[PDB]
Amino acid sequence: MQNITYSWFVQGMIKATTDAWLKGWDERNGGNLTLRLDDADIAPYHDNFHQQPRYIPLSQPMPLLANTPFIVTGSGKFFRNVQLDPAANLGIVKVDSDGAGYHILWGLTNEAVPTSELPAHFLSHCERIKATNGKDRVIMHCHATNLIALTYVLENDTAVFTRQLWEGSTECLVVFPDGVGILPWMVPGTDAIGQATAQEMQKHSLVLWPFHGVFGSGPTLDETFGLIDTAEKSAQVLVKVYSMGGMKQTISREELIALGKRFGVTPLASALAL
Amino acid sequence: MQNITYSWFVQGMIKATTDAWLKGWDERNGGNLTLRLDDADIAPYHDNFHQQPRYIPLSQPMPLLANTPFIVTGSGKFFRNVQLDPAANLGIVKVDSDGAGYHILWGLTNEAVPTSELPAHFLSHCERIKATNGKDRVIMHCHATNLIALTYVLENDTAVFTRQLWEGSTECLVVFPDGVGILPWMVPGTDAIGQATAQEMQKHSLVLWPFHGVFGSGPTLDETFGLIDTAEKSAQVLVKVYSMGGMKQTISREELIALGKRFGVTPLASALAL
Amino acid sequence: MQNITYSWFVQGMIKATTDAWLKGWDERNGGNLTLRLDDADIAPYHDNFHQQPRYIPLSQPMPLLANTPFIVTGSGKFFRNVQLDPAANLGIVKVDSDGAGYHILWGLTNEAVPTSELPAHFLSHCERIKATNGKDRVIMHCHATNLIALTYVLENDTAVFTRQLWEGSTECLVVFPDGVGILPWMVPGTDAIGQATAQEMQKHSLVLWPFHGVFGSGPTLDETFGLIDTAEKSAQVLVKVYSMGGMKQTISREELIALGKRFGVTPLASALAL
Amino acid sequence: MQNITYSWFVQGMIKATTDAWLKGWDERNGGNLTLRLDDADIAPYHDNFHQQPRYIPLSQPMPLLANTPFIVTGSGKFFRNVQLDPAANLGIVKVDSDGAGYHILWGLTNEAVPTSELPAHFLSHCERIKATNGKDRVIMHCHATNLIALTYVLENDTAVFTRQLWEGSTECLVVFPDGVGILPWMVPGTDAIGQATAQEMQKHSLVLWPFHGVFGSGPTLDETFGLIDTAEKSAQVLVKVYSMGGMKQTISREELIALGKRFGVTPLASALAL
Amino acid sequence: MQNITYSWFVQGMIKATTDAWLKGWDERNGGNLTLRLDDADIAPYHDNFHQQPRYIPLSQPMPLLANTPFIVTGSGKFFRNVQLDPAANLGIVKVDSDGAGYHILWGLTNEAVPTSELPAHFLSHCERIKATNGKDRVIMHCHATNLIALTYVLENDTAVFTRQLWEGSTECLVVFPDGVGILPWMVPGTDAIGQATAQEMQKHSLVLWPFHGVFGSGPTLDETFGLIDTAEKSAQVLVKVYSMGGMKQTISREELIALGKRFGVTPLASALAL
Amino acid sequence: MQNITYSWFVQGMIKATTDAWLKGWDERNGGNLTLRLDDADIAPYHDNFHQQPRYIPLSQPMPLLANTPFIVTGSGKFFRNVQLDPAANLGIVKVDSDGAGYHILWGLTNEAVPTSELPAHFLSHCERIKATNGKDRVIMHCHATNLIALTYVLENDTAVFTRQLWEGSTECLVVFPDGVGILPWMVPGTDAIGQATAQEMQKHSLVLWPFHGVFGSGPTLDETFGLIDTAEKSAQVLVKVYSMGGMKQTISREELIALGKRFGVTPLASALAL
Amino acid sequence: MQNITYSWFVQGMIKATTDAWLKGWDERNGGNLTLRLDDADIAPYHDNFHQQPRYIPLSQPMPLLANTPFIVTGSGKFFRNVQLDPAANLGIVKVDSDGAGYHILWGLTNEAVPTSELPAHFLSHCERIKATNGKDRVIMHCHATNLIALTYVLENDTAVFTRQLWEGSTECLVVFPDGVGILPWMVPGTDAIGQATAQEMQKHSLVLWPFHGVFGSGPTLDETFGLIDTAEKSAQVLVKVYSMGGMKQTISREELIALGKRFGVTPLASALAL
Ligand SMILES: [Zn+2]
Ligand SMILES: [Zn+2]
Ligand SMILES: [Zn+2]
Ligand SMILES: [Zn+2]
Ligand SMILES: [Zn+2]
Ligand SMILES: [Zn+2]
Ligand SMILES: [Zn+2]
Repeated sequence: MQNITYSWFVQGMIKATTDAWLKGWDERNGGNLTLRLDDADIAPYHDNFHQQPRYIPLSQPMPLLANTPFIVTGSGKFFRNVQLDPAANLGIVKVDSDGAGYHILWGLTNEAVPTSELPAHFLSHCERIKATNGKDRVIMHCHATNLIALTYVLENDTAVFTRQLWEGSTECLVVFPDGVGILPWMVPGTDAIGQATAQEMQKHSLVLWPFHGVFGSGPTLDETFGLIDTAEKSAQVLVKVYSMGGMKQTISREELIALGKRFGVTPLASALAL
Repeated sequence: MQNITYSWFVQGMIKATTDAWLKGWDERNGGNLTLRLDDADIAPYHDNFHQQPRYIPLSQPMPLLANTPFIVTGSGKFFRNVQLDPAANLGIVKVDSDGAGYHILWGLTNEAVPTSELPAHFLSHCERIKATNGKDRVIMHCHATNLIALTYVLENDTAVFTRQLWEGSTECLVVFPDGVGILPWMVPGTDAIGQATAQEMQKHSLVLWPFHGVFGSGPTLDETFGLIDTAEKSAQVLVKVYSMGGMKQTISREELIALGKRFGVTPLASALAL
Repeated sequence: MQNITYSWFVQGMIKATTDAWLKGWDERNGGNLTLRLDDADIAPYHDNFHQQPRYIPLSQPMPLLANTPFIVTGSGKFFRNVQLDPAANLGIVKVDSDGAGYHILWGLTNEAVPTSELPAHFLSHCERIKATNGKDRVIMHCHATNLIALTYVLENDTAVFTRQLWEGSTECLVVFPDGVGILPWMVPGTDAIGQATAQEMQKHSLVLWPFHGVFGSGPTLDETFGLIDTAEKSAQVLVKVYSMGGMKQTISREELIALGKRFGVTPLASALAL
Repeated sequence: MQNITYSWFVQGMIKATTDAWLKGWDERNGGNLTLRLDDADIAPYHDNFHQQPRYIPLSQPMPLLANTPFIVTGSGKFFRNVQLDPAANLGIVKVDSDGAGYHILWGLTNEAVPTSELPAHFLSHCERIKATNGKDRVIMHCHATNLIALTYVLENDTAVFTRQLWEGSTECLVVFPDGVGILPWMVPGTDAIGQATAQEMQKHSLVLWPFHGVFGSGPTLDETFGLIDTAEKSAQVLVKVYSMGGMKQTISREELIALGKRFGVTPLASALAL
Repeated sequence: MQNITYSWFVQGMIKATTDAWLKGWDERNGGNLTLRLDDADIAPYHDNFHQQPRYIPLSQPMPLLANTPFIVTGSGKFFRNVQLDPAANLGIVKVDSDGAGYHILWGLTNEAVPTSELPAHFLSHCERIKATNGKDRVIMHCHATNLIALTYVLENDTAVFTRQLWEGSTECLVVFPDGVGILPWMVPGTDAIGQATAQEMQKHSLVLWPFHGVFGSGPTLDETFGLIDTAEKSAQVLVKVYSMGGMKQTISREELIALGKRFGVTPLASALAL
Repeated sequence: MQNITYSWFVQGMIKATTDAWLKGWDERNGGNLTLRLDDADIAPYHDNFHQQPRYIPLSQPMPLLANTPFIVTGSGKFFRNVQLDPAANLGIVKVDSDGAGYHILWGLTNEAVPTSELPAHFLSHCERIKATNGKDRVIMHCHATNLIALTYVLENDTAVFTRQLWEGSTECLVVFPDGVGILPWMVPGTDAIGQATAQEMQKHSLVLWPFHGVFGSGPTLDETFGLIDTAEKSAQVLVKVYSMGGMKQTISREELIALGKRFGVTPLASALAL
Repeated sequence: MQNITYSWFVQGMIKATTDAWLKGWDERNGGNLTLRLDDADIAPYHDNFHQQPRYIPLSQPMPLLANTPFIVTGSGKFFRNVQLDPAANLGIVKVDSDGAGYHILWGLTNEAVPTSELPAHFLSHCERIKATNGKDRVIMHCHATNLIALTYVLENDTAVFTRQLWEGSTECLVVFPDGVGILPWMVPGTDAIGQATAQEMQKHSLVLWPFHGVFGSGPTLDETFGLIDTAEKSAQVLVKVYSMGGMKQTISREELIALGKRFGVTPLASALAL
């Protein structure tokens, strides 16, 4: 069989992390990415797996993810280095029969282990799975520059932040009509911040971590990266506007509503109501 | 036998200088990089060494560095060109038995010499070796754009500056808990500034040269580049924030303290006190 | 004999124009580059020359440039494409024995011609040849973004502007101690702007064209590009500083003097007595 | 971004050709090497590819190789020089959608073309792909000195030759249990010899060209070089033995059979029968 | 602490295998090397060990080697590749408290395991330890070219072979006065061939495996390599002599005896008696 | 302008003489090498030339070599040292306008002179220039080991020897279809041997000096070295074959003819009608 | 003051022993080298000398060597290791005021002593000093492979052996016209062999020790190594010839006489009247 590093998902992971690194969203080891795969995706590469896969317990039972394989970025790993050493920076893990832990089937060579925001990722995956009926398969976290900067000047309010981002680029309301969830600052790499994020994932495909980064969910690598890139693009436009003195004009609520009606999507009411 | 140009350290140097260039931190020949190697690293390449190495007396003798080899960037060399002609822009030097000078074993072709800031590097290498018990092996200087810009608007005070950078990105306190040392502006290339920088290196892994650049130390090329990139990323976020009118909210002291405990690290007290 | 496209000068031209494009200094067909070569440089490529070199009369004869060959960028050509087809975008021309005109020995295919500014370039090359005793060999014009932006906010005075750029990065005084000449806005492409620029070139290696771009001169492609890149980097830093409210501190007048002293260079006096 | 000259496959090619050169198996431009890559291998280096790849019609269409990339040695190129200028001596080619020809994406500078024996390589690649179910990726030809010398004193018979080589070193039967195919002398570079070699490749991983050289196939550069080196080592031992008067004792058939069972491998029956 | 790859023993292993590869004694994965270390040698590098060392049972109990650490070459590994990837090709193993098996403390990355002639090495180590009172610490196997060739024309007799080798170079009797043991051909990588070799190791520091290679033991890496190199050198001289028609004259028994007396060593009686 | 030592011709000279030394063809001061350059080659290195070029009168004037520059090996110089000090062992000479003598423009330090055979070389360069219409630029003499050995066992006849070498490696007829000229043994260093060699050069690119060495001519350093290396490789194969008892089979007379036909070359007729 | 490790003589010693190791002439610790220096040579490094030089009483006083300094190889040292640690393998010794003993001024660390044969060397140095009017300064002993092999097949007679070696390569008669002295086999390290060798040194610059090695003397390291290399090259050619059945043709007695006359040297008469 073909080498697993040449698979669609491994190549996709390389592409997403590499593009993110070039965007300037992932300095050092900042950010992480997890993709939910199907048994059939990895079945072809059984001969590539470690002969004695490492098992690592899971922070809290996640029955819904039992026997579910994921390709993930490693803890403390650089998005910049993914492209040339995939196995060292990426790993394929599989939650066991009862979601108690997982085995590292491939990659994460040299005692490496999955990302430290993993308990956060799995929790959000579970919620996005129910919220989107199994359609969302990607959870991506990165340090989107402008989005971060905005968390220091905009009221950390979901409705307020969502509305500004919708205003920052015409298609934002269409790309993320459910809005963006904003959590209060919280210590990272914790079951706690993972819980809260997962809770926001029930209501939004996008979640902001003030003074830190963004969390996005989507059906595919491109759609997810695209989701984040759209919000960051709006944020980038907003940063320039604010820096110039603020909005002289912008998209009106009636207009935002008309936009929603046209693309047959229903905008977060609270944000829409401003 | 493989050419030394294909060794891990030559490739590493190419990578670091190339990335910093693409970042826009090294216009013209600004910046420099020195990496401490082990004789075992260069032993395979005896055949690539200059038959009669050019000797270069070291201003201040550095016995601590005796018989130690380094790969360094050249004087008057462009980071942008390193990838194009490694031997012309890089050089491997070895400090003699009593650290009175060094021989250029490889590179630095057409009578080129090491970075003029080399002695300053050596001083800091010595202080970092003692401070980290020989773990640190890299000294990197570059003109990180936003970090530079901030030295014109923030109080050139170690505690204040460190506190703002910690605030600029959640990860900063964990990446550089020892904070950032800020020297007063000084004529570059002098023994004075090298002395003062080395002084600061005793307390910090990061040192700022107002209206000029940054100085970083770390165990590997990636960790040091990563260290600088993290600080520069925070600085970039701060520049946007300040440009928008300043912080409305930020990470709290108590939060910064919690962060410190969560990652088993002790934050520069003076910076926390703020 | 390798193809001329592989020659150091054709490759250097590609590198410079490409780097400039990647910098954002050469949108559309903005900018141009001319490099003075020696006959020995192009001698080995007689096989690559055009059988019937085309001839073009020089409006104003350049006697001091008699029999002098140059590699130049074409008129209407995009810096971005130079790398996609060197011969189509670049051309090697040789002024005849009496400086009456030149022959297009290579490149400039499809009947393309040198930059319509070749005559202005020639005028400055002359002034620089005299000013540097034949060391300067390059004239480069590009639309350096931040330098342009600053011409809308800073006094368009050689002394004031020079002072700011020196302050924007420690190395600037050392790189261009003669300062930067600032002409008043003028219609591009006129013998007047060419004459005025040439006049400024007698005193400065860098000349600014308000609301338009920069003009630089130097001994090699890297040095000239490096010169411009250094000024643009300082400008970039200044734009951020001004955007944040202005300098809280900067390099003192006395410090700049010390810097000059140390590197054995004499700074434009006017810039230090504002 | 790292230059493709530093990729694992370019370095691998440099290593193999350099080692064979040092072995004395590749005088002048004798010998050639082709390695089948995956699009994922060259995908990171899009920026190093020729803007408008030169297309080269393939004599015999090879649909099995459609859209497949290879790194190959050039025609008229010296193995000894590969390490000195990779781009000049090596080239990356990609077979078009229907295997009618290929485009040269990188290398083979100054209008150089792939080894003239390329079509022969492609034929064998096809037979080895089928024979090993896509495991083999390398086809290497060189003038192994002792193997050549033996073709003048040993009966040019597959069974006989294989038996002697197995006897020349204990490890041989385990390294090449399928034996060595011996073709009759044939004019090189012909479609005839490429056809016959490919034929033999269906049964053996090693093929001898009397009074000329050896042809080997394997999964990786090292395994193929290693395969050839093993046969050549045995041949070298045999040359010394014959030169001393011949074998007094040797490995027995029954012993060769035991060896075969011990390592779970089935020896070419005809060779064992002897 | 210092990285283990920079230790004396790791560097020694690299040197021995590399020199052996250059000698032409180790094609492909031919040959193996094991060195007995002391706890104190590796104690300094505890932090380099795998966090979960792999355990592998031992073919047969070896109590005498309980808690004994060794640095060994991996199975199927190339001597040629040791120099640039030590951890992948070398491994540090430690026999457990009762010599039942060992843990792979360092190296042998990527599911690699110790050499296949390991049960042979340990058995010979045990015998050489008692035979030399713990002074011998190295066991080296390689495919010494001429020694191999001679096993096909010389009577595979210890006394006979030993005598010819003594005759092949004056100092051979002084280097290996105990002679060379010659086993009958035997299937390799077996407990059997390991037993027989160990038995010969009781009487000799050198053991020949007809049509395969040599096995040597000594106090250090250099002394052992030197031992083998001396025998191979004599063998090389013998091959040329035989090829020229045989000995016209040689060292006499009286002379060999006098030689033994002078260097105060007692020559194998049987071999001496011829 | 880089130093001349880095020029392609000085580097080529180092490469050729070093490779030859590593081959065992140039013990002590055996052998010499001269390369005909073009003025454009050395023109760019006017700075590296000797202020007062030394002049040496040519016993016999070479009018056809007027104003022709060559890089040559020095008299009494060791090929092995060329790499340790190019200027000391190599020299660039230029014959004057009337071919009366030459000026030592570079190298040949400490009053060293060109090979005492420069005049013989010049004589052959002349004959080769005429024979190849100015393409051949190199004359190389070395002590090719096997070629020398064969002159003691094969008939020293151009046709017989040529036939054997063609047979020793398939490519030989194609590389040197004009065959190899064999002179009778003669005292080296005499105008007689130079005259006779030059005479053979009119017909062959390769000339043998029985019990001494080989003389080769070609367009570039690599081609000439390659030419010699090819003949020596065939010779090497022949030595082994003869040592084993002679050819049992070989390339037939008809096959050699076919080979010639295929590569569009006409083989020395005498060599095919023995 | 420069370091002695980079002195011409220390580097020369490294180069000679290293080249000899690469030649395969110095397996294990076989061979030795001593070079006679002038005080002017080592004087500049007095600062590197052992503060309290170790004295060594010499077997028998050698007034001719009074106050004479030598750089020598150590006892039991490997030629292969000299390049790795010069000070450990080499030593500079100076003969006292009355040739009674010497002081180890430099090197020979960790209690190492000069080659066990220093006195035999000294003995020959004396004879060569007288024989060549103080021109010879080097005594070198190594195990030249082919020369050794020939001592088993050629009559160990000075005249007969000398004639064959002269015949093996045209320049041998010119290089060593006084021929090669052949001693009968003798126990190495005895006063007798040293005496006998010295006696032969009065008449020859080259002495053979049957079934052991060669002994050479010359003015410089290169000339001496070159002398031995020339003889070994001839021997190498002879071994091939004899292996092919013997000389069919060779250099005639008359031709050898003409060669001698031509280069103004008088060949050992006995060798030319067999
Ligand atoms: Zn994060
Ligand atoms: Zn700087
Ligand atoms: Zn413009
Ligand atoms: Zn071939
Ligand atoms: Zn083996
Ligand atoms: Zn010669
Ligand atoms: Zn000896």
